[PDB]
Amino acid sequence: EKSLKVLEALEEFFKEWKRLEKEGKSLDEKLHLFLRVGERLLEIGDKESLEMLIELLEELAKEIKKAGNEELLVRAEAAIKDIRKHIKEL
Amino acid sequence: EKSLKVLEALEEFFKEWKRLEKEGKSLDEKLHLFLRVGERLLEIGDKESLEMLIELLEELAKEIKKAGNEELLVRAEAAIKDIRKHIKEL
Ligand SMILES: [Zn+2]
Ligand SMILES: [Zn+2]
Repeated sequence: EKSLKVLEALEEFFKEWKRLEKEGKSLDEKLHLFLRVGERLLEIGDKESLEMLIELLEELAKEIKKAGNEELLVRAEAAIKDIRKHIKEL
Repeated sequence: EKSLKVLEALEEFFKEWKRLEKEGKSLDEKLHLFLRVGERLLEIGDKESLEMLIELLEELAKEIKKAGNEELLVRAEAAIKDIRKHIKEL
């Protein structure tokens, strides 16, 4: 049933990511989506779903750094580091 | 049905906060619980349930400041600022 929970979380993430991408709905909404899905998958406790989340969060971090938002970058980097440490300890 | 989702989120928050206060857990599990509940309440559409979370997160940040962790206080402060801005815009 853990696999079913991971599948539901990933389906929600995919649908929300697709809807956000075919729009212009700011970087903050995308970061909130990533953080929500990351916390859900951390309460589930499965790897191989947090590593792709980490890679996509690095993509978002690059996008934010190329822009002019210095307060969103610190939250993105803190989330990335925390998820990396949790993956290492998981 | 919005109120029912808010009630479910608050029920999960209360139960897990009771658990984490009972079994002497780390200061990171509490922050992860707060972030999870805050993101869920931000996603629905609720205020007047996000100000109590702001109060409790301010108390948790006060606890973190006098603990000895500096890379954990930045995440809490960033979350407080983002939730406060979203409350203002909501
Ligand atoms: Zn953590
Ligand atoms: Zn935000």
